[PDB]
Amino acid sequence: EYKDTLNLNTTTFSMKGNLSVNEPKTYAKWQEQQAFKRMQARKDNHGDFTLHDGPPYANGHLHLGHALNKILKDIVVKREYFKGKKIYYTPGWDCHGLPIEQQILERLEKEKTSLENPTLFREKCRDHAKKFLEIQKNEFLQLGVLGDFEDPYKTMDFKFEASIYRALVEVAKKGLLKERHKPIYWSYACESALAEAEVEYKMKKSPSIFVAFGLKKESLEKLKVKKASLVIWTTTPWTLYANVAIALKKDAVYALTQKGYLVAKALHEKLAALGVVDNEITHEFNSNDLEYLVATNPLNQRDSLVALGEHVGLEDGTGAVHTAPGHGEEDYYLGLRYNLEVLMSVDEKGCYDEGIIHNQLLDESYLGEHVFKAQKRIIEQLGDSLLLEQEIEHSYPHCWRTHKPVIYRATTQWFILMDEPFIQNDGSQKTLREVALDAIEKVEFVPSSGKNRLKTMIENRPDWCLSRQRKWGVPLAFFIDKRTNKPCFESEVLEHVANLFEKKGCDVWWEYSVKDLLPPSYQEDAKHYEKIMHILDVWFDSGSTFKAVLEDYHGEKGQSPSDVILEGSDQHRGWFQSSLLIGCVLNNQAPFKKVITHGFIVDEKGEKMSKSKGNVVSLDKLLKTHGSDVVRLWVAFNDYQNDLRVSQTFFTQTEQHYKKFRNTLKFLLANFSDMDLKNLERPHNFSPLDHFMLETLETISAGVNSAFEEHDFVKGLNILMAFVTNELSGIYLDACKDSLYCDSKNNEKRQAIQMVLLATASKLCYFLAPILTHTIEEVLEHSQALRIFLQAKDVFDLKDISVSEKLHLKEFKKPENFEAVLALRSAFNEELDRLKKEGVIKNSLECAIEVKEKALDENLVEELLMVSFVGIAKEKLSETPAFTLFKAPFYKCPRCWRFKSELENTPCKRCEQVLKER
Ligand SMILES: [Zn+2]
Repeated sequence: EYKDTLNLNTTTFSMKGNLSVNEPKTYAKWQEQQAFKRMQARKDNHGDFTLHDGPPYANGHLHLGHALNKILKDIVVKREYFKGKKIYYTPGWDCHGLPIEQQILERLEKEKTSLENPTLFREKCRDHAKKFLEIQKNEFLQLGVLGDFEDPYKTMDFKFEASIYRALVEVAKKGLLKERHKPIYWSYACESALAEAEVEYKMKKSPSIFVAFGLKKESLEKLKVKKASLVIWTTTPWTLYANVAIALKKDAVYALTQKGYLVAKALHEKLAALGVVDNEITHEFNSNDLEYLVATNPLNQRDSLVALGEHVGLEDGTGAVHTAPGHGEEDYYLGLRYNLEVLMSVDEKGCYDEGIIHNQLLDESYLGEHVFKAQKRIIEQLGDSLLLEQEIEHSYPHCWRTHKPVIYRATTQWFILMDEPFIQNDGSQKTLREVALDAIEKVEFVPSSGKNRLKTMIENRPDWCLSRQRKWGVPLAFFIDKRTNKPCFESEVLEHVANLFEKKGCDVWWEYSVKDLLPPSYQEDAKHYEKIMHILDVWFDSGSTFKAVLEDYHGEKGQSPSDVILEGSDQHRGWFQSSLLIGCVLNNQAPFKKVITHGFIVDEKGEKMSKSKGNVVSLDKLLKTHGSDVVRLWVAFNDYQNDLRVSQTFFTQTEQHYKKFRNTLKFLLANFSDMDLKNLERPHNFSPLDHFMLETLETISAGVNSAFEEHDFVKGLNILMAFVTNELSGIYLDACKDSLYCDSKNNEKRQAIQMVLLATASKLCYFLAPILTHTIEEVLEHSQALRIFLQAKDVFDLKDISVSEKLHLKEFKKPENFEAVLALRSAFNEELDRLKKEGVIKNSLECAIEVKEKALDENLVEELLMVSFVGIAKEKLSETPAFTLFKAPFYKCPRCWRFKSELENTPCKRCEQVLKER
């Protein structure tokens, strides 16, 4: 055996990643050495790139969805860094979010206690946010992400609270912040108002009842019938107490049945089929003639006005709608239109209050009962007026914080108005809805489809309720002047308070007297002013991050508008929309130029992960099992715009891809490890195969770069993997192994191969660096030749190199064309496959080929087909229109194993010379 006379060609870079052990060391080093600050300080930075982090709640450990999000951000930011830009990426945390306060409250309830002191409760919430911000920060670093994690933004910083308040001041001074009284979403479970982003729709069972309201004697006399009762359909028996009207569709036909029921003619057939009313119609009336008749509520005997409603539908129900201004927004406006009572005797806890007694709306026995709990008894009380009871399922609004169903209560709250013209920064006049719709058209969405989701919501959304009733957050800190009963928006007052918040934070709103909160010049008038104590919607706070982070730091944490924001596609309903709206108030544009979205992490079945469902995979477990580089590759190598399913099969597949990349890098490093570095300084005579590989490398590099530019990491990785698998491994490394292992170290053709391998490794490192950063750091650590060739101490010194310049290639060189020779290779491999099956030969190297097409380069044919001889021999094995195959007319060389030896067990001519080398 001559095995030990070959070139060793080994590298210290290991085939095994040992990721669990090695990655923590890399990430710990990047922290100690301040790699992100070093990236920002890079002297040759050219151009700038800002990614503005949307703030996760400072509560709980990270889940897989957080890791997906931060990994994608990291790939995007690293790509821009390696392109040569100065990067701005300050991660941040939402410290005032409802989860923080809900968690504290649940703990106190679990501990059989409560905390009623505002300053101390706020302190406990801050302490909780501090704890989980640190935990999450360290968990994010364990993913190998780089950003300003040592100087994150935090909504609970006093400066940040002031920035939020100053954003609210801008809204107020532009005339868009106004008090309104109307029914809105009300969470009884947390005694607070809420808006759309705080609601989760869930299917819920409900009573579904048809109720007769008999017309009064005098109305029957006017209509000229003996009996008539309008039938209403409702899923909310709990609001029947607050009925003031029955609304009909204008200019529509109502049918009166033989038994005396009055319903829309258009719905009679359906209603009679349900058994709600009898089948025989006796009279038809126009709704215009029914308006101003009066009926009797069967629940409490009160009058109910027959009214005409705008757009009463005839698709469901009966065409007659029980109208309760206190509990329905459309109902409210109809009530006001007819100057009717707004009956609302349900308290902040969702219970009937003394109003039902005072106004005789409902029996005293209901006092203190929760509206949903009373419904069964209410339905029983309806007696013969209940024509049909069903149970249905419908999509119903739930308070996301408490998971409980919401109700609606007429209440006075603060709103940002959507359809109120305001003065634009350019002097024109537009509503916030108009500005937001204009703004969206100037934003790039990835996927494109995301634009339509947000646009539709902005087209449809109502005024935004800002005021909340809770124990933690930023106060809506304005004074009401008791002399005018209106808010004080005087600049000197607002700036005074904002300044106090900047220095001391918002605890002063609770602790200071009105006098102390006012400027010196108002203190005489302190007695006239009373604090608003409502808390701001935290969706407003987070929608203000652009102002608090990008604008208020004047560019030091990135530009406003940001270049990119990147979050879950559920943020169209959340942070994207709130940030859009606040940006449109302040700047009349979006505070972002581009939105990239990802889907959710789900189980192998595609279902969402829940503790209850038992299908939760912890991030900790995933990372320990596979390592961060594998998890990162799994993100990048998949369709992250849609849901990503966690299963063993998919992780196994990603592991196989990681292995192929790592094994290829190892082979390259091993095979240029012995090259004298003096080769870097000179041109080489490259072979046709060398040139084909370099030209291929250039073509695929352009393709990967294009795919990565459009955030299509799957497309780019498939290009890279095909190049690695097919042209590089399949063709180039197979052809070059004989030279690499068996040629003299002095051999010029070998040195030229090494230079190609060096260029190839260089491009692999550049394109993989955003994704497998730890692994490429490790590559460079193990390869002095790569560090010198790339002029890089470490991964942060990588740049997109010009292989042409680095290899001294000639500008006019005509590209190779390997179509003919590759077609011959394919045909030969097909033939060889068949012969192997027949047991005729075991290896291509056992063969000689005589090619019919004499145009082809014979050295190249030998390399690509891996035969031992090109030309005619004696023992024919097979023939085709293209070529004849024969047994090679030589012995197997004991050293290189090619059939090129004239004598048995004797080194071939090449090998003899290398063995004798002095
Ligand atoms: Zn040999």
